[PDB]
This record gives sequence, structure tokens and C-alpha cells, in this order.
Amino acid sequence: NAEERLKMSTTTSTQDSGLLKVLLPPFEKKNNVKVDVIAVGTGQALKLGEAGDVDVVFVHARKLEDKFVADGFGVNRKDVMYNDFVIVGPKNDPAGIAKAKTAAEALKLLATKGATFISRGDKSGTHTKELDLWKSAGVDPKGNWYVEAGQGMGPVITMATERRAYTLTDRGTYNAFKGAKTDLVILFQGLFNPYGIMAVNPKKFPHVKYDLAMKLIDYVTGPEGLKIISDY
Ligand SMILES: [W+6]
Ligand SMILES: [W+6]
Repeated sequence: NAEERLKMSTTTSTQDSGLLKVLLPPFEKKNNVKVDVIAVGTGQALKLGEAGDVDVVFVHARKLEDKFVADGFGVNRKDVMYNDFVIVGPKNDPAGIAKAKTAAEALKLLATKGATFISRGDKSGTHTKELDLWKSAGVDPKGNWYVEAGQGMGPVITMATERRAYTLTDRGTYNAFKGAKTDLVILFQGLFNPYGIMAVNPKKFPHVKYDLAMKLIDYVTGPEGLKIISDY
């Protein structure tokens, strides 16, 4: 009965996209369960799983996910292809990034123009991607223009908006903020990001809801789940 609850840790950034509000109800109905979404920072989402306080972890942070699995905490990790990265900024695009042909070129235009840019500057898969793209541009971002916020995607979109800055954002969070909570527009866009979904290991935590976690993972990577994710 539901009241029977499965706990999933994720990031605040993934909650903002709104995917879970559409993806979870058919699973809840089919299994007579409630899926509690615990949206916290990336580090905390894994710490919750390391402590056995959730049954499933759903994050986009490849190195950290690998470690979680290597460390024995997570089992049966599956890729969940969803979402993509875009560069947003003021609608008058002073750096002229709309003329960029790749994301590395766009960022290098920013660094060269000295246009204000907000980094997530945290644990997140968005941060890792950003750093990978700076490295592919062969630039190491040092300036004043380069800001490291140490916050989630939502607060970074807000800070970019106040500062009339550019930022690298997942489209999902942007689409959810567009218009109401920013006036920034997509100036550069490109495939999908390999979220990882993982069950907390009941050999480490025998009270975790593993069988129900495994149903969730099967669901999300199954035809119904994929259709929702691709239609979203
Ligand atoms: W409730
Ligand atoms: W994230």
C-alpha cells in the first residue's frame, strides 16, 4: 500500500526540469507506491545513498556515480539519456555567441571578449561538462568575468539574469525558468546527457527497498519511461 514509499535522491536542478512530475505517476499507479523525490546538492544526493537513507540515486555526475558503484553503494546503474546543454545570455548577445559553431568556440568568444560568465563551481555534472569544454577550447578561465557561484542551476540562472551574464545551463532547468524567472535567451545550442539511475545496495543496507528500486529502474529505461522522457 501507498503509504509504501520509495525514496529517490536527485539534484535540485533535476527537480526544476519537471520531468519527474510526468515520469513518476504511471510507476506509482502501477505499483501502488509513492516515490519521494529528495532534491539536494550533487554531493548530498550521493551522501544520502552512502548512508542508506534513500533507495535510489538519480544524478548526472559521471565520475561520482562511478565511485559510488566502485565503493559498493550503488548497483545496477543504468544510463538515462535525457536533457542537453545550452548557453544562455542577454537577448542582445554582446559577445556575439550566436555566431559560434561549437560550444568551445562560444566559450572562447566569452573569455576573449571578457564577457561575464557564471560557473556552477560545485560538484555537479554541469560543472564537469563546463570544465571539459574550457579544456577543449584550450582555455583556462581566469579573469574577473569568470565567476564561480557554488550553487545549483536555478540560482545560477538567477545570478546570470541579474548580472546580464552568460551561463552554461541544462535546457530542462532553463525551459522551466524561461520568461517567468529569466529574460535570458538561448544563444548557443547543439545529443543527450547520461544521467545515471542506481539502486542503493541492500548488501550494505538490508532495509533499502531494492526490489522496488529495481522496478523503478526497469521502468525508467523501459519503453513507457523512454517515451515520456523523449516526449517531455
Ligand atoms: W503524499
Ligand atoms: W546537475
